[PDB]
Amino acid sequence: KVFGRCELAAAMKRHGLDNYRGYSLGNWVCAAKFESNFNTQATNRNTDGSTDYGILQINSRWWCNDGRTPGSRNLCNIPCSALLSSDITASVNCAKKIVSDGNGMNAWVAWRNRCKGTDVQAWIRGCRL
Ligand SMILES: [Ca+2]
Repeated sequence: KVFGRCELAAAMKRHGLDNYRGYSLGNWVCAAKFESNFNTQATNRNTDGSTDYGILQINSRWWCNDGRTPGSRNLCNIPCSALLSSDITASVNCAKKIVSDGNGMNAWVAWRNRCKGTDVQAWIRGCRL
């Protein structure tokens, strides 16, 4: 499914993401656009053989079982496939757990490099939230 900016924003808000662990909605939309361009199916390798899945590019090295990732754990006790459905719910649940890992949203390379410390609310905006 490829979301537009606002569609995902409402979706993320509906799912409880504006200010989950103090991260406003704009943070969650920002990071998705740069992790996955809002493509719920987006997948990417990682140089270590792990794989990033879904709207927030959630990594099989730790967080989901894709059955083919060396030194990997399945901390969200979910198959990486579940992060790809047009339903963002699996992705949101794992990322709620990921952000409470104590690293916060720095879990997301793109959020840290391209969202952190910017006016993130410019991502929701003009959106019928
Ligand atoms: Ca934090």
